[PDB]
Amino acid sequence: TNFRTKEKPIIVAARSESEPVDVGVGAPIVVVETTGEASYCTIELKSTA
Amino acid sequence: MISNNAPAKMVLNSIMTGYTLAYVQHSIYTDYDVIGRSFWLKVEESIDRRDYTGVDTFFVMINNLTPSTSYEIQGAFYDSIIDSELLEAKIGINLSNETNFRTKEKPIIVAARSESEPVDVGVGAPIVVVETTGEASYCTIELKSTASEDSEWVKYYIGALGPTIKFGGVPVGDYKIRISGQVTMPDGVTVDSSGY
Amino acid sequence: MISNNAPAKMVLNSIMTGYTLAYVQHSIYTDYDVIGRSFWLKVEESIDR
Repeated sequence: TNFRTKEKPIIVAARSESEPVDVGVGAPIVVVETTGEASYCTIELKSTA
Repeated sequence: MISNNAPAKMVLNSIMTGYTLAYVQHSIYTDYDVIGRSFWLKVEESIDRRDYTGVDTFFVMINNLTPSTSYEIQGAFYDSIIDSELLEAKIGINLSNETNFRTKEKPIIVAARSESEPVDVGVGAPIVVVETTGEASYCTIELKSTASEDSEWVKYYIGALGPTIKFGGVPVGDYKIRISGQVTMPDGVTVDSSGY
Repeated sequence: MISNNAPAKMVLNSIMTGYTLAYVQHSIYTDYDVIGRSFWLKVEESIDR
């Protein structure tokens, strides 16, 4: 029998974009492109400041 | 006489129902002469006889089931001596107790709308509120813009299925909405879908 | 001779693959003299027993 192991989810591309609202600036939303295999993923961020 | 007693009364351990595929668990067997397994699924009045020679697995897979439909199931184990004619006659076998169940409902979009909270300074981000009914382990919802026919079904919410669905981030415009259901059988490798 | 026939052909019921751990399901056994289970995983050319 032939099979294949799961792929580790890795961060391919990531960016944050805020929708331009007429009155001010909308809340930014981080858009991340990832590849891999996982039942569920946990993403954490650490400030570099 | 040859010690070919009737097989011991088989009891359905557990059953899982999906859209068209279903998980059925059956008890163990002890007679050495038993070589095959037979099952009787009764919908409305007619009964379908599904037979499987494999006995090494404590569970069987059932397909070709109409979603959102109730069924009655029976099963039995047959030896080499008992033929198929007696199987239709159901003579000389220990029939399992009849069990009733129902297939899962395909998640469909009942009502859908998008509302933006009115903030004092400007207009808040709109949130799409969708009313849906059906059964699914988790649901994936994609939207395709109607302004351009080349628009793709952009992902907007993936998660558990619920009658009340709220999500934002949708740009202002005209779009189509479609839903897809997904159910995974306890093996974790077999997954049932309700389509789009 | 001693009725030590070869064990019945074992069929892999189901297999699940992860990152490094994997689930493998195997069929039942009937011979009384069988005492152990062996497996052969072949990656590329080499096979691990």
